[PDB]
Amino acid sequence: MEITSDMEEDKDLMLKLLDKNGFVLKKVEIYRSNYLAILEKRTNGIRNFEINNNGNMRIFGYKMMEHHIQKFTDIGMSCKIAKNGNVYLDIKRSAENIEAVITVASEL
Repeated sequence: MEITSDMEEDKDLMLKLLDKNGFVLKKVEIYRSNYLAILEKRTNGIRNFEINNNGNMRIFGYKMMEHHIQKFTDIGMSCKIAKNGNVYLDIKRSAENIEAVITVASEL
């Protein structure tokens, strides 16, 4: 795996905020050099929060509510809804964005 120091720092912040807001994690994986925080208790369609080596923080979900998606795009996240209903929300990694993203996910 090729995990950078920035990724570790970003993942640490992500985990800190996920714990703060009561998101229960089954585990965190390092897969294809990406960090995946896998939710044990899926909420509002969200399956995992990710810190990817491509520079983005991503939310992987399934059949999320449109008005929920709107709150994420409202803070700068890009969104792609697949034919199967899977939703991919992306935004560039930064302390500010990680904080903003988790805050929104917590107020859903």
